[PDB]
Amino acid sequence: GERMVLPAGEAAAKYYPAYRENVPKKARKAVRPTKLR
RNA sequence: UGUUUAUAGCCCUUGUUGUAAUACGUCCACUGGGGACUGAGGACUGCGGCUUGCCAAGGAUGCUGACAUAAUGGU
Repeated sequence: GERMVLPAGEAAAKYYPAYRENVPKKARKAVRPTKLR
């Protein structure tokens, strides 16, 4: 998460405020075709 | 009024169709719908299924619209 991995003159992202921004858990819902009347 | 299938029939017993059907009881790791409430958790770990990726498998996501309002909510 340091700068050697992602070095730039502007950084990969300009600013890193606040908490870690918790990623949602990987859902297990898959879209399937609707069975119509 | 009286008799025993006749110009109606019924009952009892036995065979065949029959290994009949239906009801009831029971089970299916068989199946088709309709309605309601709930979405806690938050990278990855697991147990499974499928065929390495996928999956309804250790708790909801997806696609849209209206309003962006005093609408919802509070007093």
